[PDB]
Amino acid sequence: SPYGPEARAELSSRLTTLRNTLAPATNDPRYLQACGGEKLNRFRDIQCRRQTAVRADLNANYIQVGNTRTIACQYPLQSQLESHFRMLAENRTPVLAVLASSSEIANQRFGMPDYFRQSGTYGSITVESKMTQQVGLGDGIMADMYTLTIREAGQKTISVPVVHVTTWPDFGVVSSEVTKALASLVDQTAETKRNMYESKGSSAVADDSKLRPVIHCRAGVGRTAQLIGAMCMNDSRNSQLSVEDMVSQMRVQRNGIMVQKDEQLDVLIKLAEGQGRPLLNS
Ligand code: VO4
Repeated sequence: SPYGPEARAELSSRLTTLRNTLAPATNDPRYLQACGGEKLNRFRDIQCRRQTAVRADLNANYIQVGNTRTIACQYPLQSQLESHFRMLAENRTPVLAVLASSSEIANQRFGMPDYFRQSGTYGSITVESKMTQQVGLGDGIMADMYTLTIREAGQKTISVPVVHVTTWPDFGVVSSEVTKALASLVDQTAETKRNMYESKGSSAVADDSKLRPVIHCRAGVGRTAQLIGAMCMNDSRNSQLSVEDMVSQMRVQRNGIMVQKDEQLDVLIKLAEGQGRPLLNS
């Protein structure tokens, strides 16, 4: 009954009202507007909350779910790549989790540039990519890891760990087990990198807008939100945070579409159930 169909129908009812409420109007002041006609959002109706936006020219948002601080974004457009790399380096990114699949990146129709697996130059920024480990996550899903080295004349050179999930388990107990394994890997990768910065006395440790994990799929609202939900449930600081609370917080801080599909919410419900974590606010 706490996790039964009645409770799930009530949770879905609240979250649907919230999505409808957050739907962008034309020139909505809640949302980042493109200036001059340059494409900002990769999808028209998947917009970027202005007050938590990381950069004026990116579809990317600071997200805090309970105590867990991240950045969720869309897969950068080709025109956004230099700005994207500057965000990653400025943030001192302890891990970048890419949940777009290999076959989606390869599909040129999608306009997803292969920016973390290839070396190249983007304006004055130079990027080197070195593949490191590969970690199985269950049911044949694989994470490819990379060290992404970002160089720019007169800027501190920054190296970003990358966790690339090459295919995705859309639904089921499989998705739930794999998500939990991915959350642990991403959080472990970030802790190792953050520890390095702390051991070198980096001032970035002081700034809570910095050292955040950066997560994106294609739109940054589906697979991305399912991962962020799992990571927040892995944080020992977030006891008694409800699934309602955590999805509502994601939606107010990025857009109403966070947790896009019923199958993604149901993974989050199952993880909460395994923890005895409440679904609803009382
Ligand atoms: O690349 V996602 O369509 O599951 O926001």
